[PDB]
Amino acid sequence: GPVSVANHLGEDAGHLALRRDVYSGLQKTPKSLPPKWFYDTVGSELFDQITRLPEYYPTRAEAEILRARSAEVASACRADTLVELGSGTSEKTRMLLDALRHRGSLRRFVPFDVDASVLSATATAIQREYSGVEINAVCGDFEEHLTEIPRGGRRLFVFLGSTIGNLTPGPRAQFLTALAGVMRPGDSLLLGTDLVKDAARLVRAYDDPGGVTAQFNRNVLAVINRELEADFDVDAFQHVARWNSAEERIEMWLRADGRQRVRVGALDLTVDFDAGEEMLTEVSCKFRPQAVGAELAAAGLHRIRWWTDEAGDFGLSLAAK
Ligand SMILES: Nc1nccc(-c2cccnc2)n1
Repeated sequence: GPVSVANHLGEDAGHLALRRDVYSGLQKTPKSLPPKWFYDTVGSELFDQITRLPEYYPTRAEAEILRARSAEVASACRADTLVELGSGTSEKTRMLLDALRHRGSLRRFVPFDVDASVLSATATAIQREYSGVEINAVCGDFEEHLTEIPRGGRRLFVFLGSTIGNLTPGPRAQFLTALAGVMRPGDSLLLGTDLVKDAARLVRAYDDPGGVTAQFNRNVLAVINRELEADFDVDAFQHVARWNSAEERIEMWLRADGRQRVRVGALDLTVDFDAGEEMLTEVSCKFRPQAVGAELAAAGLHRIRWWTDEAGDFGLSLAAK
C-alpha cells in the first residue's frame, strides 16, 4: 500500500516548545517540567530498557491483555482504520493490526506523533509487513492537529501504556473532549490505564534498583544542557519516586544535593535550587476502573468493554463515539 506522511509541525516546533517549557517551568514554585522532553535518542533507548524491567509491570500487563483481547477489540469495534496516538513501533501496534487484518478489515493505518522521522520509519516498516494497507502518517501534536487525522471509514483510535496518566485531571479531560470531538459516530477509542494498587509496588516500578529509571529522569537535565546551553550539574541531582496518596498518582522528582546555581544560556535565565530542593519532572496518574468510564462519559464516549490483566494491575477500555 501507498505511504503518506503529512507534516504540520515547523522545523523549530520542538526547539521552540522546549524554550517555552523550560523558561516557564524553572520559574514555577515548585519548579516543574513536562514529561515531554525525556525522549531524545538516549532517553528513548532508556525507556526501552525500562519496559523490560521486572519492576515495570505496565508494559507486560497491557501486552497480556492485548494478546488475549485483540480479536474481541477488532470484532467489537468493526474498524477498518487503525489510528495510533503514538509512534507505531510497539509489538502492541502489530497485535491490533493483525487482529483487524485477520478479520479481512485492515484497510488503513494512521500513526500520529511529533517526530516526523519516527513516523517515516514506522510507515516504511508497516508497508513491508502489511501488503494492502494504506499508511497515512500525520506529524502533529494533540493541542492543534487532531483534526488533521484523516476521516472516513470506521476508525479505532488507540492510546496505550497509561500515557493519558501523564496528564493531570484538567488537561486530561480537555484532551479527551478534543479527541471525542474529532471522532465520528461509530468510531471507537482503545485506552490503556494503569490501576491504583499497593503503593510500595508503584514506587518500585518508578525507581528500579539498577537506576535505569533514575538515569532516564536525570536524562532531562542533559537535554536541557545540550539544547539550551545550560550548566546543570547532572550528577548533583537525585531521582526520587513519590506516591501522591491524595491525588493517587506517581510523581517523578529530581532532588538537588546542595545549593545549585543553574544558568540556561539560550534563555538568559538564572535559577537557584535550595539544598534539597525537588523539581517535578513527571506525574503518572493511577486510575480506578469506575473512574475511567466516568471520564470517557464526561467527554462524550461510551465505554463498551473494560479489561484488566490477571492480577488486576492494568486496565484497557474500549469506548465508542
Ligand atoms: N508513558 C508512561 N506512562 C506511564 C509511566 C511512564 C514512565 C515514566 C518514567 C519511567 N517509567 C515509566 N511512562
